[PDB]
Amino acid sequence: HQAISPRTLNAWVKVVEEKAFSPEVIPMFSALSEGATPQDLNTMLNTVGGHQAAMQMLKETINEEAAEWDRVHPVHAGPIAPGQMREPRGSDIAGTTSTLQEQIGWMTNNPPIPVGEIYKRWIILGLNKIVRMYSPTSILDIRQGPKEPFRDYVDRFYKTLRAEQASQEVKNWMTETLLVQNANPDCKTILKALGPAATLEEMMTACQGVGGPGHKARVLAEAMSQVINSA
Amino acid sequence: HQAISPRTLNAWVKVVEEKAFSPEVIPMFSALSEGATPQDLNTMLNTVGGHQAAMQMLKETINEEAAEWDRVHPVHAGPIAPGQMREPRGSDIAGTTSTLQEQIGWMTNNPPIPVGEIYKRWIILGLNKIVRMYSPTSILDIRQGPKEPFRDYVDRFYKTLRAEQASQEVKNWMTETLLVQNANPDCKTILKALGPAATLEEMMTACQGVGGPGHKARVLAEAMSQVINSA
Amino acid sequence: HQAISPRTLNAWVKVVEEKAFSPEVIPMFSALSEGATPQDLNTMLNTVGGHQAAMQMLKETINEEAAEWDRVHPVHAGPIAPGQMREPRGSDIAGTTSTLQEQIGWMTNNPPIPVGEIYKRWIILGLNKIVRMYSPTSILDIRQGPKEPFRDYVDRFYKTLRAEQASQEVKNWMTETLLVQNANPDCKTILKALGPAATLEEMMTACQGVGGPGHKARVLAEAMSQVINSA
Amino acid sequence: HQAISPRTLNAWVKVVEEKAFSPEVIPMFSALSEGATPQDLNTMLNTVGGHQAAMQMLKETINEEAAEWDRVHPVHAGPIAPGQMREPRGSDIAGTTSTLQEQIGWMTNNPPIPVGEIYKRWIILGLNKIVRMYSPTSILDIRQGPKEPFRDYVDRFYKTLRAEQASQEVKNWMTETLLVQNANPDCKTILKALGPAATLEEMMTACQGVGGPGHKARVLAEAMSQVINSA
Amino acid sequence: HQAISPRTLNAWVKVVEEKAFSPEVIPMFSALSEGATPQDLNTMLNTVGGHQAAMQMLKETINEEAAEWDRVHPVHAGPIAPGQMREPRGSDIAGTTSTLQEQIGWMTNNPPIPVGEIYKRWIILGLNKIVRMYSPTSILDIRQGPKEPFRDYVDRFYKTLRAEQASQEVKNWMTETLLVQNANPDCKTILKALGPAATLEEMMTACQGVGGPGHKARVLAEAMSQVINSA
Ligand SMILES: O=P(O)(O)O[C@H]1[C@H](OP(=O)(O)O)[C@@H](OP(=O)(O)O)[C@H](OP(=O)(O)O)[C@@H](OP(=O)(O)O)[C@H]1OP(=O)(O)O
Repeated sequence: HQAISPRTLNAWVKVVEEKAFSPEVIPMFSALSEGATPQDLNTMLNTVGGHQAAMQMLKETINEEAAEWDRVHPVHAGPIAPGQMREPRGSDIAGTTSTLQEQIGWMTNNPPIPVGEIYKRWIILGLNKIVRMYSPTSILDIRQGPKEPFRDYVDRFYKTLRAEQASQEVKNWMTETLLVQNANPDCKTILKALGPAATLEEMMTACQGVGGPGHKARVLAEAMSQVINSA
Repeated sequence: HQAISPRTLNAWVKVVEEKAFSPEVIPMFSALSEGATPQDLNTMLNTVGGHQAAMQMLKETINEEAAEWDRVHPVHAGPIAPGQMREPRGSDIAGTTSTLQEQIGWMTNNPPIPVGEIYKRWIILGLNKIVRMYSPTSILDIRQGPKEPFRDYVDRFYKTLRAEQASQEVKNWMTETLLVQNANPDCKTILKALGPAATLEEMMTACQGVGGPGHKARVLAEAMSQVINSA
Repeated sequence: HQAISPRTLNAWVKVVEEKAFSPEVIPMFSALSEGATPQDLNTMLNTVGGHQAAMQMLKETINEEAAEWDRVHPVHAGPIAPGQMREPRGSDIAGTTSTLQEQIGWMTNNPPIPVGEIYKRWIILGLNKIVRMYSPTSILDIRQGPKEPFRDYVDRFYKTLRAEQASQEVKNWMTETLLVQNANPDCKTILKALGPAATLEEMMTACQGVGGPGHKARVLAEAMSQVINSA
Repeated sequence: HQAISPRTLNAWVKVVEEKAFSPEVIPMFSALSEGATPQDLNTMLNTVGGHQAAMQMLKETINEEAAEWDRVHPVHAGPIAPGQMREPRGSDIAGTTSTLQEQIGWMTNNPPIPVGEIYKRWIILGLNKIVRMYSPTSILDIRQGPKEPFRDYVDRFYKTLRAEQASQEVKNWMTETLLVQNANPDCKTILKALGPAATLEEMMTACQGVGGPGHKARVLAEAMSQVINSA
Repeated sequence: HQAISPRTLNAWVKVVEEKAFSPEVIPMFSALSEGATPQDLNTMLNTVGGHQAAMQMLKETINEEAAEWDRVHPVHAGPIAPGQMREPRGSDIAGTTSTLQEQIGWMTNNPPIPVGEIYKRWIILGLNKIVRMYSPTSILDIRQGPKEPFRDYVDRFYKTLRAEQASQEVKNWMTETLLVQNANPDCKTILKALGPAATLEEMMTACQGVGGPGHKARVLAEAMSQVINSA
């Protein structure tokens, strides 16, 4: 038995966190899981932080693969044998309903049953599906909607920034730069009307009125003022 | 067995209520629960008042750690009569399906199984996740939305006040200082138009028409008249 | 032997990377290494990515502590074969010249020798020294010197960016918003006159002459012309 | 023993030279070394031409992995002569202190010790580190410093060209189109005034005085004359 | 054996940290180490924090004294097993190659060998040399060089402040009242023009160009304009 080492698992986690789910994660995984048991592969998968939608898609793909294996490979009545090794099922290959001893026995039996390799193939199918379909979210993509309240936008921005992979200084710089930048024009003009030294609460109070009756009437009157004056 | 004392439990409760879930709770916990059985740790956790979201995240982390323990650690189906002590499961370490005597036996038998230490590590992981992800709400954060009715804002304000950790006089001071200050400009203009001695019912009646047809027509007409008289 | 779990080790790594070496790492380490062997502690220390200066200072502190332990504690001349084990030394406590079985034997023998606890104390002393003395480097701190060539500053910036913990999109935004901003005034004037659409190669070509005879003559002539025109 | 074929090894060398150390080298390496002994992997690594810094980082990563393997895996005191082989160490897995026969015995014995697979994992970790941190040098990146003498820049350019992978005609075209282009403005002015037919010796003679007292005085006088004539 | 008490050792540490290495440390040391073994003397010396240069000079003096003792005192060839002990050497007196039991036996045997007294004399000679030749560094002595970049001076200032023995509030006050004051005139002019409310990053940005072509040209132009206007 050669269980996955802390350095290898950490390298896998850093690869996933640095490349998000770019295609380059597919080779790295295959390179960091050679000879791995299904338990080691499950440890690799469960240690990933974030990307909950991607892991959900991966779990769905693994479940479909296990169901297909169960369909194609029938169960046996289970007669006793001198070796008495039960035939693995989809859950056994996925490691959900099997122990490390059972996986090792299957992998080192004669003839061998490479449950680890089948599970790797399932995980690679899921990873390819993730690469095709999943697009990671970023603090750079958090923009205020045309009618979204400024408080809701600030809450979304801070929720995304809390899960962002960056240092605290970088996160403070992101707050100083992108929050006002990615606001909608109605709130952005008010924010620019305020000084650059305004604290968060002052911006919240300033934009608390955007989309209300008073602000709507004020902007409508300001727009009509130009057309009246030009006439 | 030195169970947790009422003084230590009370001190933990005050630490949680005073520092919300700032990083400072992690040392205090580690200092107030050394040598504690999983039952004592559960008693410490369940005594926390409020912070239901943080408690939910902590429970999710604890369940994840227990599931990972169950996955990695196999369960033997053969009972042994000499030294009859079952191997703890994840829920047994978490104290959900284990008794105090069983936890003491695990913490005392040779070789020791530090169920309390493992549970404490799981709780610390959950607390670190809470510190990273959880932001407690305060009465200072209850602001009226631009399109939110004043009655709904008042209901939210009083619901948050009822859960605020403060004395009654402080709560009345917050009611008299923050309810009008943290309202949207459309309602705040009407509230300032009313006298400072206006009651809650008068304040609600005055703002009952904000966002309605009459109030919107009135503000639009006021803005139009201002810009027309400017010309 | 309750060896450190993959999730605990990964959580330690993320704590170190997220908090750099702020004091908050000290409570986490103590909470994540309770009951750990010197081998486990060395595994936690060796898995830290980056912060080479901090790890060097930690290793120096550990070496001083081991040397002091060796100075205070003398060796024994005659080994006791029956029912006795070798007395640990500084390197044995630090795990450099010790095996996991020997460490477990020391912690399990009566009377116990808490080699893990002594090593934890040494590591905490080193971590406190790091917190006092070490300041991490950031991409935000990379600024062009008054006389530094623009190529050298760009090389330093890109090295720090490659070492930075961030997503690729965030790194691209960092390059787009930090490289020109943190340049010196002599290069910043040319970069701003070049336009926002300029590429990196165009920017380096435009600043290739800053500090050369022609650039110095040109800026001196501009200043002289201004002061003569004022006269 | 399926030793690496000359065509496979040459294809690996061409992959490394063509792609530098882009991520694409990782899938190819794993594809070209599957089933390889540590000796074959060492032959693959040692045949790489150039990229001395990248090979140094790879060797450092391999050394760290071997040291960690030695730390985790203790040695055995008493050798077993009948029907047993020496347990591999970090250097044995890396192939530094191991022979091909011992490697084949390890990957063939029951239970197998996949020394080739472990060494492949270490090399893949090093390659990932290279991909993250290493940027290859190119003749296109050789530029004259603002105060660098033209002779030194020409020497650097010709050294890089000698190290460049290109045909002799292509290298001549690079000399004819890149040396003058990537010179600093002070030298570029003189080179352009010299004419396209100027030889290398003529260009180096013409720029021999850039940065000297006479050249600086002349350029300062030209700028001063321009600004005085404007007045 | 009257080993040095924790209060005595801590008092010695406070004496060194308060008086730096003024002559006053010599009477205190002799008063705080009377009757001490070489081990206690080494514990007193090694616990001193900071003053690395002074400790280096002290160790050099101790090594010189040990070498002179070894030169003057020859070794003995034939050991005397019954009723005799090894004759101390220079390193034995210094405690480097001696154990506490041997030191006590030397200071107790008849005739006594005052290894503690000899080592005290050596340490006193080293301390006298330190008082004569060593001057401690202070945050008050950190000044910007006439040509030193402002960033380098800020880095030196913050390193010295981190190494300074003061409270955090005192360190903040030192930063607020010493950084600008001890800057060179070229940077001080810009810092004063920036205003007292300027932040550290703003101050570094404002002084990023001092010593560059533009700043030199501008100051030369200002001086030239002044003298021309006088004419
Ligand atoms: O606030 P209400 O009195 O109930 O009227 C609203 C309002 O239209 P007006 O302010 O022009 O009267 C909305 O404007 P927004 O707040 O969304 O900007 C509009 O929504 P849209 O202009 O975006 O479509 C919506 O619907 P609609 O104009 O289609 O009628 C309309 O609702 P009602 O007049 O039906 O109540």
